Amino acid sequence: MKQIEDKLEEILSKLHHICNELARIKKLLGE
Amino acid sequence: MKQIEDKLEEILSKLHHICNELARIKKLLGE
Amino acid sequence: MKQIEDKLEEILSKLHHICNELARIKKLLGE
Amino acid sequence: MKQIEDKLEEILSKLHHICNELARIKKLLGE
Repeated sequence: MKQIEDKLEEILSKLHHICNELARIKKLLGE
Repeated sequence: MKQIEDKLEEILSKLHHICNELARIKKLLGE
Repeated sequence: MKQIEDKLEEILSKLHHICNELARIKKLLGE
Repeated sequence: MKQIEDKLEEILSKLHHICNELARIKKLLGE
């Protein structure tokens, strides 16, 4: 269960790179 | 194209909301 | 904790609409 | 544009992998 709670944070971090990346996509699509 | 952008903006907003959801399950479990 | 385990599934389902939607975007970007 | 598509394909593959990650935390907790 700190097993769980720390995978959950790794998932968080990856979800944030993802959001960074859709936003950058969105920025290109826009130029 | 304004419609691809609008979707991307809306995907991001559903991401961010899942990110909040998840950080809170992280909260809980750390209890 | 079935509280937790069922939010986790709602999150799953939303992550799947998301993937459906990036793929459809990707399909438009491609025509 | 082939590069937007390639990214989108790669975001989706990181999603799908988070989806698997999460369904398994769901597994665990249902124990």
